[PDB]
Amino acid sequence: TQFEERHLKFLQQLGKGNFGSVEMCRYDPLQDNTGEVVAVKKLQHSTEEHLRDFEREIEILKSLQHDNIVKYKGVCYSARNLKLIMEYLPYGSLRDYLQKHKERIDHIKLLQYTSQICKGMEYLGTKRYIHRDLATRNILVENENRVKIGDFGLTKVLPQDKEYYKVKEPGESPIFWYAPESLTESKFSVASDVWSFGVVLYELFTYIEKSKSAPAEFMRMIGNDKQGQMIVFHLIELLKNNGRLPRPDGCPDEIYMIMTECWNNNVNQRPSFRDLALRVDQIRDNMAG
Ligand SMILES: Cc1cnc(Nc2ccc(N3CCN(C)CC3)cc2)nc1Nc1cccc(S(=O)(=O)NC(C)(C)C)c1
Ligand SMILES: Cc1cnc(Nc2ccc(N3CCN(C)CC3)cc2)nc1Nc1cccc(S(=O)(=O)NC(C)(C)C)c1
Ligand SMILES: [Cl-]
Ligand SMILES: [Zn+2]
Repeated sequence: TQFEERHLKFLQQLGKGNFGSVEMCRYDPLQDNTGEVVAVKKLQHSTEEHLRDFEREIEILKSLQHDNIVKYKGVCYSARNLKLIMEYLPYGSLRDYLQKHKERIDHIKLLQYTSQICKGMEYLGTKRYIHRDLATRNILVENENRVKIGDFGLTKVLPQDKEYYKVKEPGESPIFWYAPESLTESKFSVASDVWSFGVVLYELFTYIEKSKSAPAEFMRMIGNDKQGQMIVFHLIELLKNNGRLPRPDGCPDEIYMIMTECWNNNVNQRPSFRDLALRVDQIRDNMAG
């Protein structure tokens, strides 16, 4: 569908990166506040080089149709301040949702979200797309039973002849948990996306930790703000466990085994998303029956 810039009413700013920003807006052509609340992505700097990259991102999202991938609604043109219109997911990032509503999340629920991430990611690989920044930050919550991969700003299309994508520039990327070959050789692949998911899996089973323990006790103790404090906690746990991520308290051995496998140093020795989803689904079925 088509959208007119003048009918987009600003409500709240959701996120700000170095290249773009996402705002919570109402598309109100009737001018009576009855309009639909949408998520709007815009460029921080409007240049031909930035517009070409944004157009590639829009074309990637438009080509994706899956239950665990944020819905594309349309675009907002002018000539040339291009804006991407998406559905608004009200519960925000999985990172924030887990911390705010841990009291109502159990292992059956964490596994449901895990399967959903895995399925969304396997669909991504189907189109030969590399996410490059899979995080609990960009996995968003529609409701208590559905999560979606909500940002594709760093998504690359794999060359037909190669199984990796080499980024020939360091850049100011929000990527933190680099796979060994992405840091050393700048190579991004499905295997590096699998590395990124292992960390996501670890975080999920960390936020669930019963009450007042290690993740809650840390966030209390610190005398600063948010977002960057969560990596500080993980860096401490990593430092306490000889450089390798520990098994979160209460985490089943089966899920830790999956974490471990995703963190294999060798590219070709990491599990696939399809098999990961199938494995997670078996664990969930055994918990129920
Ligand atoms: C496409 C989309 C749909 N719904 C929502 N919902 C949303 C997201 C974040 C919040 N947070 C913002 C921060 N905090 C104060 C709590 C609420 C709330 C709702 N967000 C969407 N996109 C999005 C919003 C913020 C951040 C991200 S992002 O993926 O981290 N990437 C950039 C834009 C920051 C670079 C993506
Ligand atoms: C953004 C960033 C930039 N440089 C480095 N360098 C780095 C960090 C730790 C090591 N370690 C790994 C563990 N080992 C026991 C000692 C050296 C080596 C290089 N790390 C960064 N992030 C990061 C921090 C902690 C862990 C991880 S990671 O996701 O485990 N991936 C790496 C270490 C294989 C790259 C990534
Ligand atoms: Cl400590
Ligand atoms: Zn610029």
